[PDB]
Amino acid sequence: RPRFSFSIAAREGKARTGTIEMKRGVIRTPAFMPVGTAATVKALKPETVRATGADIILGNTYHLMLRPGAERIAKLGGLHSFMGWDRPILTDSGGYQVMSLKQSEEGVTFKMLSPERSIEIQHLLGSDIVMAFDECTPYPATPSRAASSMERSMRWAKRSRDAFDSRKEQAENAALFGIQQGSVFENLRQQSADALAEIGFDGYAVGGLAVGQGQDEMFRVLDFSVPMLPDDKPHYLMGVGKPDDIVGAVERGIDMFDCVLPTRSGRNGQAFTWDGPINIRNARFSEDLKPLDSECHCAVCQKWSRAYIHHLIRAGEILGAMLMTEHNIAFYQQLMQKIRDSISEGRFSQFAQDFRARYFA
Amino acid sequence: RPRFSFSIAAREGKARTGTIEMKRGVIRTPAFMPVGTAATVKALKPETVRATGADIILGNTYHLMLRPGAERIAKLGGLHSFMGWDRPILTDSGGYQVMSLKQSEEGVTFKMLSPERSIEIQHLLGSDIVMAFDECTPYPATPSRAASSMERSMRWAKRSRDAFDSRKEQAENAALFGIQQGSVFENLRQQSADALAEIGFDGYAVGGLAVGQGQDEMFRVLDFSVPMLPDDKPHYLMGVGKPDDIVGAVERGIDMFDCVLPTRSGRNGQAFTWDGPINIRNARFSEDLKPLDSECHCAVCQKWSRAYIHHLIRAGEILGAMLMTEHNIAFYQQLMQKIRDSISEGRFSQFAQDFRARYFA
Ligand SMILES: N#Cc1c[nH]c2nc(N)[nH]c(=O)c12
Ligand SMILES: N#Cc1c[nH]c2nc(N)[nH]c(=O)c12
Ligand SMILES: [Zn+2]
Ligand SMILES: [Zn+2]
Repeated sequence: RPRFSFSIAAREGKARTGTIEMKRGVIRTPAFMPVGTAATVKALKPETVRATGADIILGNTYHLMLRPGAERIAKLGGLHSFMGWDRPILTDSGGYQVMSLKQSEEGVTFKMLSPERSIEIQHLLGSDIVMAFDECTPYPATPSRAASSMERSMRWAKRSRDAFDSRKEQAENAALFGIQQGSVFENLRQQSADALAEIGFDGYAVGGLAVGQGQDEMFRVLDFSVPMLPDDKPHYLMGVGKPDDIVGAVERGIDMFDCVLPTRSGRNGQAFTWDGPINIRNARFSEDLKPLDSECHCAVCQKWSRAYIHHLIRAGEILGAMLMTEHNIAFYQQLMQKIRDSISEGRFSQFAQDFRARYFA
Repeated sequence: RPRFSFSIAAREGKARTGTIEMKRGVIRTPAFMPVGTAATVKALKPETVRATGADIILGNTYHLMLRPGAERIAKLGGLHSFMGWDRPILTDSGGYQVMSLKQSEEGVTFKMLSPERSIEIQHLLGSDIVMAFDECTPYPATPSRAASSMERSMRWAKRSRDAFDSRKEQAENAALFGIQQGSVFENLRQQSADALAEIGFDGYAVGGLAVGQGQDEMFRVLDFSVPMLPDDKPHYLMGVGKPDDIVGAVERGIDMFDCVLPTRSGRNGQAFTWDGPINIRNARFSEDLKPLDSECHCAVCQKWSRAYIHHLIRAGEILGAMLMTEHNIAFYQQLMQKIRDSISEGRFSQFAQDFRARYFA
């Protein structure tokens, strides 16, 4: 397998379906990446993660650097060996969680991260897809602040590019994605896309659209932002999102997603269904013998009832988190397969319409 | 398969190995039963429980009656269908956890349980091995109080026997075990055994020896107590225990065990090894690439290191509980297999000696 090869097999409108080939395996696109923050996709064994259909998972620079430490993981063989996931891993660069969980042109010191250290940590972890180190931009933001932040990010993008390229082992075996910023302003988004395309990356994320924008605003910004990115490279929407956001984003040209919604909200009692989300803690399920979802092919829906999972979550039992999380990730993966299949057949616009009508019924 | 058939295949000293055949399956003896308190063996899927080697699990009358309710579980198909375990289940009678978690000759009311309601709840749950309803006796206890408590228990044992026998579906499909009491006093233990043997049960537990007795005192009481029980029926030591207690108990004639040690202490960081217990949270494991135990054939030891599991537990990650608990239960089951195998070959006394020397090295 190549270091990196993205190939588009089919298109419909702005939507695309294909694959990313990497040394550690193939990623079908559009793709959903389960989030694993402390070297684990919470409450799931790696094998379970794979069984739901995931091709790739996301790991977090900020968290692992803190615990258990990047150097320590490298010493122990790298993130893949450490956690038991032998397939691709995308690592975020850290500056996102640092901002959420001392800021200068050099990077940031908190209770150090720079483009150079970020790129090195990701290397130490053995990441397959390295994210450029950026300055996330709060929402809302004034144009001047958004401009300033965007410009820094483009300078940090160039620094990321060069630190990556300097490490022969990393450059020959991993990929590097740049991140577009500019808040919701078309001109800043154009400038950022141009700057990133001039540096040149293996893939392009759309950053800064998961920090409080509602779906309408997010879509209108994607509407103009994604066509500015090179067409022949993957387009990654960071931190998005709900099933309906994912469908509308793919309709706008996005190829990759991550989100903590299905794991996090799964442990909180929220289960995804084709008929929309349900809160399994609700008393209406105490004697409901139906599976979480009527059509889901996951092991959880094959074996246990709503009523059982209701009891487990109300009791704060670990198995409840386990089963909720397995279902929800399986659901996300099945949505992704239906999007892929429907674009491959020229019926994705019909699929998106049908999905919505049911999901919001 | 019969309702109930216990057959002894081999003996060595007081030790016995054989099987219990029941409609839902075969139980190899000596047996370890994982404890599942709120319709779950904590942090494990039923299939995982089975993969470790468990033939039978224990469910709790007191807990399920409270949440989710006995009648509710019956409505939903019974405990087996509800939780996804289709093999035998032993249910405790409830009066143990009631005493630990309004006492009269009729039973007990708390913030009602009588022999009759206990036996009915266990029926509602669909239990395979029903425990008589007893009055557990605190340790230490004066002879007079122990005598009084024991006598009540024998009256409650007779009431249990008759409530069970009255329910044709239960009597034709389940088994009933009586529980010996009498604290640590040989005369009271003799009286209780005689009384239980006169009523007649399918199996005999040794109750009241897991409420603070140290191993020396527990063994001396087993020394005289187990030969008082009918030889051709299973002997069950309730709430025991550590690996070394289990070995010494089998050397004294016990056939069945339950304990929360491997699940509970597993989620707390304690891992069992043939070299004795380890606390995986200890800093000495932060970069230890060895499996939890050098010889363990469990999936956990096949796949992950001490260092990883160290990180997960320190981080309070659910996967840490999952893997710790799977290992510990697998360990207990492997101990049980080595006891069974060694008695079948007339080398159990050598095995017990060898186990100890290493375990306590
Ligand atoms: N909005 C937002 C995102 C959620 N992940 C993010 N990751 C970095 N590295 N940049 C970001 O803009 C975002
Ligand atoms: N000691 C003790 C036991 C731990 N489980 C117990 N179960 C009942 N039903 N009686 C008991 O004597 C005990
Ligand atoms: Zn499902
Ligand atoms: Zn093991």
